Order: sequence, then structure tokens, then C-alpha cells
Amino acid sequence: AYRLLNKTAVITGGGSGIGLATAKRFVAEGAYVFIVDVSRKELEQAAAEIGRNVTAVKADVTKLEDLDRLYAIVREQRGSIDVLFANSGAIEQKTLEEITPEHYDRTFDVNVRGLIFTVQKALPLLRDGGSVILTSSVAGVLGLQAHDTYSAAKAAVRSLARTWTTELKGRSIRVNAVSPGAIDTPAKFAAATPLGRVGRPEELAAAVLFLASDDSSYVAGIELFVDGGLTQV
Amino acid sequence: AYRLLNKTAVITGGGSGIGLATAKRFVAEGAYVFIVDVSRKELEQAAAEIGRNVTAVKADVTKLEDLDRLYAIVREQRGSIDVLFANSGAIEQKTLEEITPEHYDRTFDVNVRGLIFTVQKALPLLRDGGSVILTSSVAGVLGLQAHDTYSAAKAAVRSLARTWTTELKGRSIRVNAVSPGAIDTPAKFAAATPLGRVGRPEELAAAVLFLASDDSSYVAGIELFVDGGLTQV
Amino acid sequence: AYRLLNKTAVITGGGSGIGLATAKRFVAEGAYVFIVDVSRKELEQAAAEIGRNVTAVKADVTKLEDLDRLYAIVREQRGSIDVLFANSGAIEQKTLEEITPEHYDRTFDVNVRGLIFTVQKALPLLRDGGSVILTSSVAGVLGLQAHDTYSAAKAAVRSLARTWTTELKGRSIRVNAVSPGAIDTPAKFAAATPLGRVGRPEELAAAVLFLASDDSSYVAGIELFVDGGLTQV
Amino acid sequence: AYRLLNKTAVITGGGSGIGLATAKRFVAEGAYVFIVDVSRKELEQAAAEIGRNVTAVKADVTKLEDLDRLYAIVREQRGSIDVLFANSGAIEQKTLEEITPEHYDRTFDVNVRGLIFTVQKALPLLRDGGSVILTSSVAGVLGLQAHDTYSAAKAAVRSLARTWTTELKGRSIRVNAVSPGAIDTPAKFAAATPLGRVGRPEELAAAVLFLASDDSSYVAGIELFVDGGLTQV
Repeated sequence: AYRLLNKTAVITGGGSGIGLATAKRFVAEGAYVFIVDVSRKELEQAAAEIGRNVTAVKADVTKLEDLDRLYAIVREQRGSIDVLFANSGAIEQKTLEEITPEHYDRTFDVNVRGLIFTVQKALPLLRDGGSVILTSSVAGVLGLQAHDTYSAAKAAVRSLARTWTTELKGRSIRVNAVSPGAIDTPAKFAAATPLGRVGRPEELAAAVLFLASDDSSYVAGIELFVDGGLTQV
Repeated sequence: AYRLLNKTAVITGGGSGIGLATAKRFVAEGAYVFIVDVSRKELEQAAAEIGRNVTAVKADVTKLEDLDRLYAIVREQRGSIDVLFANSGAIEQKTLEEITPEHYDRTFDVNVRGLIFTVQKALPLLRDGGSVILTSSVAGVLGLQAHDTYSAAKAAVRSLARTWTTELKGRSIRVNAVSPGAIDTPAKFAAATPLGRVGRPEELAAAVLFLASDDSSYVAGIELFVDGGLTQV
Repeated sequence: AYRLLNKTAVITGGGSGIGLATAKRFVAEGAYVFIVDVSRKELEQAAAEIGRNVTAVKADVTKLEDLDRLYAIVREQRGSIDVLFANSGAIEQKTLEEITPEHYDRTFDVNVRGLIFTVQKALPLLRDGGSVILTSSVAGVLGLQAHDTYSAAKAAVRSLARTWTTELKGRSIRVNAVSPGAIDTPAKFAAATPLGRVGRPEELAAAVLFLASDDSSYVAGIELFVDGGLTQV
Repeated sequence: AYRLLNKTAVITGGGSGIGLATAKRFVAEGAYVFIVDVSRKELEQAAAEIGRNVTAVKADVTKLEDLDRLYAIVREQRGSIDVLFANSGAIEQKTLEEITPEHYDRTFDVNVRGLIFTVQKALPLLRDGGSVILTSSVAGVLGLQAHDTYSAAKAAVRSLARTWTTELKGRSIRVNAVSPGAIDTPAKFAAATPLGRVGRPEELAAAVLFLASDDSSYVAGIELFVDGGLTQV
């Protein structure tokens, strides 16, 4: 009944949207969860909503020193990590001719750099046999107007799942990417989507649970699309 | 606790290997299971192993009339299908120059023709919101010596999950393909596999469970690789 | 200037459309061409059009004996084959529920069976270092309404490039798939195509030329989409 | 006879390797080539090797002002660009745990940042109906030990081809990625490569030529693997 019973999870971008829904589903599956996000208020809100088996950590994942502090706290409170959901994502729309150094640095900092160090700094705490879920996107295999740097960064995220799969294999740590389509997070995607609707954060959390749990024990390096068929037809 | 509580599942190739493994896991999850295979004896053994909530049906899914009789039995005992796992596979190893018309016919009849019809005739029993999983293979994306027809036919399988995704969306039926790598069924594959081992049939069953269950509610038209990272790296 | 000077090419579906367009280009690049097709009239028109270095052979390539006759003619006139463009293809729209045994058989015969035996029976004639191009389709990676068997069969054709690449590597023979989008042969595809138009048969011929010629000597096993962007964005 | 007769090509990384191979082949095909790179010595040597119809321009394509300056020179000397080969590439091997912020910044600046601004700044000179080729890599779809950032950056590159295809379709500018496998540039990869050898730089230049020429006029948004079958089987 409790597919994650007594496992320790760390979830970044855990103050809202898909991170928050995964946190809630994880606690329901018997996990202890760390939610990590930038906004104090949102973390307090999110933790109260989760209500049990949860520590909230204020951290900007793009800042290395913030990650060291995160992982000291994790070390102190629970001692190790069974599941890491390295969830990050910020989309700013700009076409090629509109891109600035600035737009670029911010897109890649948040979507790639901070993901890379999130996972790097977590290695000393990851148990052998553990599971890492990277958030990529449908955008990482599409050519969408004005999504130049976002799509490119999320294709970078999916690649990291293959490299890490090779690198961490000696510790039996699985690394997989989840690639959400349109998720209803606080229409064109809905139009071309076979299931005919945006997905719910609940549905994305369920897909990450699979990747998190022993049910995906032979599943490694994959890109799991959770996009109601958007990219598959 | 029970992730297919009271759903009715149909599994073809249900008398052994991943079909049997899936049926045991499905019953564990509170589903009622129809196992379907060619051998009365194997089916009797299989049913005893599963032990409850199972009907065994002798059908050669490459024969249209056998599928008629299958679905009539399913219809009289349970009235509709929630999960159809259309699981077939016959592999015979011939290189291009060794291919006979009989080898071609048998390989495609069991892997493609029989699957098509299996799914066509399940249509009138399948519930709206139901889930259909097809058994593809990592061979469907690899260039493997002497696997000419089997690999070709398994790609045909993965393609059908796309077309069916588009054709059944009007009914909310999700169609997805599972692509197993090496599975231990009663070393070279294992050597190139990042998890470093063959998978257990129960690990394949678990991945089919995900597709079968509400956790995959926003997943449609995918190829789910269950191959320890073989095709991913 | 003459990219295929003194090369012997065999082209199936040679009497119209992409097959004829490829023959014409292959002739203008200095090749000696066999066009193979079922209709005498079309072949005579085609040979007249091509105008030089061409033998037209009336063969149904789904028939093993028509292939034996074809290749005895190839062997006696030109000896061995530098380039085989095993271009097959026919489509009939039927949804899953409309699928008949006749429909499936006819689709798989034309699109897969004949293609396997075409390439099988060319083996003793293929020069070492020669090039085999298969016609697949964008359909082999899409979920198109009512394209069930045509798409499934084209995916199979793409898979044969991979396996054949492994099997004939000893003889340095490259096998690659070409996947056309919409080609103009005497809107909806054109609507979703970035280039905003259907392809000319001449453009597909140019892509096949590339696989045919030395320019692609390091390219093997691939699926070259020629669809003005259809499957890529 | 001359496939780029009087076309203006801009090639970055043009002082060595596949850049230089491509410049040479392009001049053979009657183009006027600008070779762009960091080292004056290397540029001078490469310009003498090519021999005719070439300007060498010293530039760090990671610097916006060096690019403004490149395009001023191109604008003055030739007025417009028909073919842009945005070829960039630096690899340094580091495993995840070895990654420094500096290792990360260098890989992405060169392989991605530089690439974006290269094409962005080419836009006012690019003729309508022009052709843009981006160098990706087989690394972009593999999990190779210690290739974390390079493979990731190369997957970003492939994505950009998709996004640009959509952004630029209004001008009929085609954008495609070439993904080299192992290339002999001044055994492990040969081992898993169906062709059984490394690719020659001339062979990569031929493939880029295809993308640059009118033969690929209906080809957009693709990843063209030129890797002897490495990623295809």
C-alpha cells in the first residue's frame, strides 16, 4: 500500500505545480519528503498542505552554497536520499532574433546548471539502488515558436539522464527523465493532444512515482513522455 | 492498496513468461484476469499458480474464430474489459538470406496480424477510459544479426500504439507499447546493459502495471523501454 | 558531374512518381538503370521519358519468381548492382475496426514481403561497397487516422535498414531508409509542413541520389526524412 | 557540375577538422567561403590549403562584437550569405562528480551560446531559401562516460535545428543538424561501428554539402547521423 514506505525523497521546485503534487503523492506513499524552493511563503504554504513527514528548505538551486546548505540539512535530519526528483524549469519566450545574453544565461542557469549541481551535490547522500528523476519537457523534442533556449536546455536535461545512467551504474542508481506536455499549473497543446485536455499535476506526480518506486526497477536512461500523446502521434 | 481493484484484464500469451508474470501481479492488484494461450496444459498450470480470480482460455490469437470465442467467453463471464495486454511474441532467428516465405508468414502472423485482430475484436468489450498495452521489443529499434523479421514486426507493433492512440482517443482508451530488453525467461544483452543483468519477468509485469493503472492516466502512445538502459545509452 | 558514372542501379516502383524521378536523375548522373514495375504501358512511357541507359522490366516484386526472372535479366546484361532502390509502396485507408484479412495481407505483401525478397534476391548481385535505399514513410513514426497497416508496414521497412546494416556490413554494403512526407504525384500535410508545400518527386530523387552516391559513404542504417519539416518540429 | 556555384558560405571552426574539410569541398563546388576561427596561424595555413575563393576571419564566436565584425566583413566583401555552417565544438572529459562551474561554462559557451549568436547575427545577411547546418554529435543521443556536458550541449544544438526550422520557415531558410560519429581528426568507437572504421573529414564535408545544396531542398529540421551506423543499430 505504501510504495515509498520510509524512503527519503528530495524534491526541487517543491513549492508549487508538479513538484508540490509529487511531494503530496510521495507522502501518501509513505516517504519522508524535503521540498526545496526559493520562496519562503510558498514553502510554508506547501509544507502546511502536505502536513506530515515533510521538511521545507529555502534554497536557490542555481547557487552552489545553497545546495551545500540543503544537503547538510538532509544529512542532519534523515542521513541519506532514496529518491531525488531534480525538478527545475523556467520558461521565458523569446525568438532567435529576440535572445539576449541575459535571457540565455538565466534559461540555462536555472534549467541546466542548477540541475547539474543539484545531482552532483546529492551523490554523497544517494543510497545505492536509488532513483533520480530529471524534469525535461515535450519542448525538448519539438520546434516551438519562441522556445529556442528553453527547448534546448530541456533537450540537455534528457541527455544528462543517459550520461548519468552510464556513470552511476556501478552504484545501481537509476536516472530517468520525465517529459511533461501541457500540465494545468497555477490550449494549443490541448488542441493537438490526443487525450484532448491538459494533464493534471496529480497525473505527472503519478508518473514520477513510477520512476521513483521499485516498479521501474529495470527502467533506466528513459524519456517518459506524460503528454497525453502530444509527441507520440 | 490495490491498483486494479475489480478491473477485468485480458492477457494474450498468458501461459508463461511476462504474460504469466503480468497476470500474477494483476491478480495481486485485485484485478480479475483472463489468461489466453495455445496450450491447454500450460494454461492449467498457469491458472493453478495464479490461484484465484483467473479464467484460462485456449485461443490461437492468429485465428479469427478463436478470438471470437475468446471474447464471447470474456463477455459472458465478466461483460467488459478494463485492461487488455496484447502480448505476443514468436522469435525465430534467420538472416536475410535464410528467410523463407514460411518464416516470414509465421513471424508476422503471430507478432502483427494476430495482434491487430486481438485488439480489433476487443473493441466492443473495452470500456471507455480503458488501457491497452502492446508488447514490442528493443529489437524494434536495433539492428540485430538474424532478427530481421522479428525486429521488423516488433517495430510494426510500436507503430500501431500510435495509430490506435489517434483512433481510440474519442473513447479515452490509452494505447501504449512496452519494449522489454533481455528478460529471464524459462549474457551478450546483459553485457551491454548498464544495469548489468537480465530483467526479471516481475520487473516487466510492474512496468505493464503502470501502463495498465490510473498512474499512467496522462500517458498515451509511448514506447516504454524496460531494458535496464540497453537502448538509452 | 557524373555522380554515378558507370554504376548499375535497380529501381522498383520504377514506372512513376518517385521511382521514375530517381531513375531519370540516376541516368543524368551517368548510371545504367533497371526500372521495374507491373504495367507494360507505364514502363514503355517511362523508358521513353528516360531516353537512354535504361532497361525496363515488367515484374511484380511481391512474386518470388518474377524476382528470379528480374535478376537473371540483371545478371546477364550488367552483371552486378551498385545501387538498389527497393521502392515499394501502396496505401489503403482503413481504421482498426474496418481492417480485413485481405486489406492487411495486401498492405504487408506490397510494403514488406516484396521488399524483403527484393533485397534477398539482389544479394548475390550486390557489389561490395554498394548502397541499398528503402522507402519508408513519415507515416512509420506518426499516428494517422486509418493508416494502421500502412504505417505499421513502413515502420517495419525502417527497421530492415538497421538489421541489414548489421548483416551486410561484412561486404561494406550500406543500407539506409528514405522517409518521404507529402510528394506531389499525379493540403493537410502541406498545412503542417514547415516548408509550407508538398515535395516534388525530383527532391526525393535528389535525397535518394545522396544515399546512392559516395557523398554518403559514412552514412549507414539511417532514416533520412524528406518531408519539409513535418516529423521534425 | 558545381553544386554551390557562386554561393557565399560562412563556416565557423573553419581553420581545421571538418570545418576545413567542408570549406575545401565547398570551394571545389564553386562557392566563396569565409572560414572563421580563433587562431591566426591556423587560419593562414588553412587559407593557403584551400587556395582560392576564401577569406579567413579571426573571431571568437562566443563574443558578440567578434560576430558583428565577422558579419560586417561578409556584408562588405559578398553582400549576403547562402549557406551558414555553424560548426563549433569543444569537448573536455569530466564525469559528473568532476564537473566545475568552469568546465560547464566553457562547454556551453562554445557549443551552445556561441552557436545561438552565430546564427542570430547571420539573419540579416542570410538570403531567403538559404541553408543553415549545425554541428551536433552522436554524443547528443548517447550516454558516454565523462561526456556529461558535451553530450548535453550537443543535444541542445540538435533542438535548436527544430526550433529554427519553425522560426525561419517564413523565409524558406532550411535548418538541419549533422551529427558526426567518430571522425579521424588531427578503436573503441570503431568497435561498435558497423562500417568498421573511423569516418574521414572529407566524408563529413560531403554530408554537410548535401545539406548545403539543392539536393536537400525538401529536407528540414533533421539530425543527419554520419557515423557508420554507430547510433543506428
